[PDB]
Amino acid sequence: SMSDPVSYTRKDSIAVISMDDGKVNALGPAMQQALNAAIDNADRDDVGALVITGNGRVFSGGFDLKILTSGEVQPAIDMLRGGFELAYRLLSYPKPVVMACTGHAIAMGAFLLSCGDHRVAAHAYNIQANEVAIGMTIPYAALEIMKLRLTRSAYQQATGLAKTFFGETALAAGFIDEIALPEVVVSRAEEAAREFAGLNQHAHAATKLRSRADALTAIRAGIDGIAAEFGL
Amino acid sequence: SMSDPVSYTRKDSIAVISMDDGKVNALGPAMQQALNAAIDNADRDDVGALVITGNGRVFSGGFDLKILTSGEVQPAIDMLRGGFELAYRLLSYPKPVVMACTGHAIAMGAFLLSCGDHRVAAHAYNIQANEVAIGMTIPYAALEIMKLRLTRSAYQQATGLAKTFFGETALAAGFIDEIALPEVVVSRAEEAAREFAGLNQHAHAATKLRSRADALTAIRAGIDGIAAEFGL
Amino acid sequence: SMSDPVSYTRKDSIAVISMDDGKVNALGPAMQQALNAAIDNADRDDVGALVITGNGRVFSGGFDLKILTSGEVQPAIDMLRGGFELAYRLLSYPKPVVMACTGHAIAMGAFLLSCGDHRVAAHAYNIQANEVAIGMTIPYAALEIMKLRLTRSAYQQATGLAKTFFGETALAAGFIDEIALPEVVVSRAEEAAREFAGLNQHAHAATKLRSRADALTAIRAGIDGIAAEFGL
Ligand SMILES: C[C@H](O)CC(=O)SCCNC(=O)CCNC(=O)[C@H](O)C(C)(C)COP(=O)(O)OP(=O)(O)OC[C@H]1O[C@@H](n2cnc3c(N)ncnc32)[C@H](O)[C@@H]1OP(=O)(O)O
Ligand SMILES: C[C@H](O)CC(=O)SCCNC(=O)CCNC(=O)[C@H](O)C(C)(C)COP(=O)(O)OP(=O)(O)OC[C@H]1O[C@@H](n2cnc3c(N)ncnc32)[C@H](O)[C@@H]1OP(=O)(O)O
Ligand SMILES: C[C@H](O)CC(=O)SCCNC(=O)CCNC(=O)[C@H](O)C(C)(C)COP(=O)(O)OP(=O)(O)OC[C@H]1O[C@@H](n2cnc3c(N)ncnc32)[C@H](O)[C@@H]1OP(=O)(O)O
Repeated sequence: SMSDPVSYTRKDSIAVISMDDGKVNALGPAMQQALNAAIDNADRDDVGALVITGNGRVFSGGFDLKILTSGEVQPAIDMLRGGFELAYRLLSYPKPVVMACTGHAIAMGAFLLSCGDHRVAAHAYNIQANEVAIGMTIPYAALEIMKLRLTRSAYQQATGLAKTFFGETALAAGFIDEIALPEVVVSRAEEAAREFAGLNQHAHAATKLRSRADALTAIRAGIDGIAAEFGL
Repeated sequence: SMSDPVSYTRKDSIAVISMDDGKVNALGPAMQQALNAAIDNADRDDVGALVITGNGRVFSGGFDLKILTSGEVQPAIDMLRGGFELAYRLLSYPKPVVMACTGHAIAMGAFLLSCGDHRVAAHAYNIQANEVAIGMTIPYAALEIMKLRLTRSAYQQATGLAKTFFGETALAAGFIDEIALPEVVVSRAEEAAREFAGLNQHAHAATKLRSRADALTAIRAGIDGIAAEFGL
Repeated sequence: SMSDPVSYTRKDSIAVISMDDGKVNALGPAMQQALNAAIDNADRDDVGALVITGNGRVFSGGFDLKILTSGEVQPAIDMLRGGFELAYRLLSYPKPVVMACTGHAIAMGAFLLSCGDHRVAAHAYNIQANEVAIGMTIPYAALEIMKLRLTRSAYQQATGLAKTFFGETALAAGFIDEIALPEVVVSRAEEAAREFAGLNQHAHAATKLRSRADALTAIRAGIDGIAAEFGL
């Protein structure tokens, strides 16, 4: 529900964090707080791997449009910063993170999805940075998140042309790693997480950092300079 | 024709620039001048998007071989510089640029094609940097153009091995973004351009620059140091 | 055989170097020495292109596990250094290098494979950096080798998740360039090498260096600092 938008469930060697705000899983302050608290739970439980899911309608429609279009600049910037901080937290997470993309993933929803080690979606789910289409220049933090995953040509189209990807085109582009039928997206993600929990955790954590260090530093710059994009 | 190699046609929200020198659309001085004048026209008309096409035989066979093999170094270097300047102009263009690859695109023809935001070709059209095959080391400006679009492994083969791509292999590699039947390549490119004209133009222009800044600077270096590759 | 693990055969414009230690072509000191001596032969014979093959069981199972798990640090580090030096030698080789991946390629076997200009494998052959799975953090030299060839998303999974690729997934990822049936892998590699020998050799050598300079420097750093990864 809107006031209780995240659930946390431990299943043996994994933890499953599910977003369902009863709508489109907007990544506002309350959702970010709930997600950070759920990841805190995973930290305390020292789980072997993390699964993050959306609901039956979407993975996430991205940042909360209401806060963005409210005329109040500061809450908007804090929300953006918190969202990209969460992305940074997941990208640098010391356990394997598997995303269960259970519906469309748009804008920050797509950026968030792109922070999983392994991403599972169904063929019919749209993944898109629609920012340019609706009149927003893509923040550097979001650009660097996408740049880490998208092929060179997909990165060009996804950004400048707000291109929509799905299924085989998303897989080819690097917006997802695996396609499954809608009814087994979550199950496949859990199965994958259980497998990755069998990897050596220390080598995994060290290796993923080595494979991402440059992007993490650029994302950090994008987070810290976010206000400056808007002249604040 | 050879003396009148470019046409410019405004269609509602787009402008269509067509190369047809009656042969292989060689990118010599007269062609570059005509293309720059056509883009000047688009600038004055402030169109929503640009389509650039070849003729029924090729997109372009690249730089004019006659000028290259004439024994006169300076016209050769000026032609190269002008060609890569045109590439830079298109890559940084503030409106969406759609390439209608209406036949083969070889060497500078392929480099030029790689400057469109969206590239449409038919399955049978060869796209190739044949430089290494014919005894030329690829200029840095051309390397950086390709590096921005080609997957890591395609970039290796396209350069060092002068590999030819087409259709599905070109799409996979990042030498094109869309495949269409020969008879609708131009129509599909126009349709795409009309769509992209509906994107927010300011966000598009800003975002494409952010997504290309490093490549643009490297291409600029390649242009400015072009003479130095040949010890001049 | 184990004591005579490499053969060198000149065929017209190419040389064929075949690994067969009677087992899994482990890249220990004796194998590295034999390979370097075979490449020395190719240097003296000034061949048009190089083909490197495995045996009927594998391309290579990577570094010699016995030396790695012997409790003696220095032979282990020398072996690693020599292996990555060989990789560097092949990546910077002035003639086209074609890999005939005649079976699985695991860990350094996969890193070695990734040093060919053109890589041919059969659909059933596994290619995997299994380091994270078995408890090793991937060395920087190996990371940079893979980074030069793998798509952005394949690079993430191949490293942090020790993902196994094969056939179409290897081709898509950039772990190979061509798939052939097992019985013609070597023949196809030879045919390709003969073709590449027809490229202009000077332009090939210059162009491949330009297309790899950054990676070569990073690999060199990884080689020279290899001891430092282990605090030596
Ligand atoms: C850099 C940063 O990313 C900056 C930005 O945020 S730029 C803005 C990017 N965000 C968007 O444009 C929003 C994306 N939303 C969507 O694409 C679609 O709504 C969707 C695919 C998620 C859902 O599609 P669809 O099922 O057709 O539902 P749709 O009719 O569009 O809207 C569903 C409801 O959710 C609301 N909603 C949708 N997305 C929302 C969001 N991000 N925040 C708040 N509310 C949202 C709608 O206003 C509508 O509300 P209502 O039922 O109470 O009227
Ligand atoms: C860094 C820079 O890129 C440096 C360089 O330019 S390196 C040189 C790269 N360019 C080339 O090698 C040229 C590429 N050309 C081609 O690949 C092929 O000609 C093509 C695919 C474009 C056309 O193929 P095809 O239809 O078989 O025509 P083909 O017989 O080759 O030649 C067509 C005619 O155009 C000419 N021509 C072809 N390409 C030309 C070019 N770039 N400039 C001038 N003339 C050219 C031919 O000489 C022939 O002329 P003719 O009819 O008057 O004799
Ligand atoms: C950074 C660096 O890469 C650091 C590292 O080396 S980390 C370690 C990475 N290496 C490995 O884990 C080894 C990889 N090996 C394999 O994956 C598999 O053995 C293989 C696919 C190559 C062969 O599989 P399979 O046919 O099932 O044979 P398998 O039963 O595993 O072993 C075959 C035999 O070769 C041995 N062997 C396998 N790989 C070996 C290696 N790299 N070195 C030495 N011996 C090896 C086995 O111990 C066994 O020996 P035996 O017949 O005398 O008992």
